[PDB]
Amino acid sequence: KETAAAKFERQHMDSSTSAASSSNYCNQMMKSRNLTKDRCKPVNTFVHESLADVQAVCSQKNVACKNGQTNCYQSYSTMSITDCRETGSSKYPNCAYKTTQANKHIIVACEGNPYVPVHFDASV
Amino acid sequence: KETAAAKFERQHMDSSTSAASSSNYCNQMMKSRNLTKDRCKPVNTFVHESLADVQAVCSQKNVACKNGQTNCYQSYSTMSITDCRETGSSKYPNCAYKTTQANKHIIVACEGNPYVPVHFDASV
Repeated sequence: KETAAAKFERQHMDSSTSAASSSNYCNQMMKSRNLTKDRCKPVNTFVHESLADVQAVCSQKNVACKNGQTNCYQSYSTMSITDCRETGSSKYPNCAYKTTQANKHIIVACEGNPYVPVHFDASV
Repeated sequence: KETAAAKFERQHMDSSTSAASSSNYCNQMMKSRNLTKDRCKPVNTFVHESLADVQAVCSQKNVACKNGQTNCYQSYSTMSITDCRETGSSKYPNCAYKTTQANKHIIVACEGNPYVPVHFDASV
């Protein structure tokens, strides 16, 4: 079992590239980050900034999460991100994803000591 | 009680302006669209395009919703939107919102005949 922080890293962090490298980026990343094992994870965002910069969001703008929790934080600056969403004829175990690159603020829920991201809520 | 389509219009449509008019836009709009009556709605997005253009998204890119439903659609083009999120010392009945303007693709769930938006899923 993963810690919540490590799960966030596995699902949402890609500091190895400044942006999605091709239209196949999501197909590749959803598979290699183990998000297509038991089901096709329907929606998932990757962040192309340093882990330090993403962790730093937990000390930025405190805002509500979509579910009403009060431990969400919005990045002061925009960040390079990639949205991955099931599309076309995606059907487990043949998952297929649309890759959409953007530059947006991210909103994450933070927990723990150290206080780090544990859930990706949205991007603006 | 509202139809799902009318609720979407009340919560998410603002064709009267090309973008949020001030930092107080969300405070004003969340109140006047009756989203602060029983609770402070934590998060809500307004779309500044014509109703026709937003309805048209139901005939655009079919993608998964965050919850795994298959009736979501992503706009081919970006749209002017405003994200409203509770912030600071927001506490019912004294709701307070952060206003964040952006240009992004929208993702909506569609239902019915006519097939129209009934839920705002996310923006990319």
